[PDB]
Amino acid sequence: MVLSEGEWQLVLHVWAKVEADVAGHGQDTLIRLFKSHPEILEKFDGLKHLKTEAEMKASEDLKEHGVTLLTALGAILKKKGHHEAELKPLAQSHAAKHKIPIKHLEFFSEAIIHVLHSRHPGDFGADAQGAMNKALELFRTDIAAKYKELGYQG
Ligand code: HEM
Repeated sequence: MVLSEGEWQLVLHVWAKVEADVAGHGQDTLIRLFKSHPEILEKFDGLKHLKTEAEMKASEDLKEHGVTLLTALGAILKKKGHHEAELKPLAQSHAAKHKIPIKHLEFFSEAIIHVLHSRHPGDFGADAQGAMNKALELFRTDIAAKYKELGYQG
């Protein structure tokens, strides 16, 4: 699967809205993800004690995790599929002690898509929704192949 130049443009146009406030988008995304999938919070050794939305919003560690995640994802998206160099260390990091199943990356993808619908509907119409679905699917497909190269089936 590939994305066209037009699909990439839609993806990066809505991503520019995320970049206007990376930390806030990261908090919204992670809080949504952890409420929807408490098992995923267990994969973050330093965050797993957090329970209430106010406590999660107060956590500097959670905020930093959201910035790390979204900054790395933005760099990957701006590679427009030519992301082998970025995905290889990311696969390794996610295949250390806490293996991150592909399904958790899919749940993450659902969370960021929800945040985009909620925050930026004017820049997240039908065509942009389709393109973002495909961009995150491509990321997950290619990560899965890099997992396998390292001996992790995902
Ligand atoms: C459900 C989703 C995810 C979980 C549970 C998760 C979990 C983790 C964990 C446990 C590590 C630590 C490895 C270590 O301790 O050395 C890590 C590292 C990292 N992850 Fe994720 N991750 C997720 C999604 C993502 C995504 C989507 C991205 C970017 C596209 C990302 C970017 C990074 C980066 C850059 C690092 C290395 C920097 C650091 O250690 O803070 N993560 N992740």
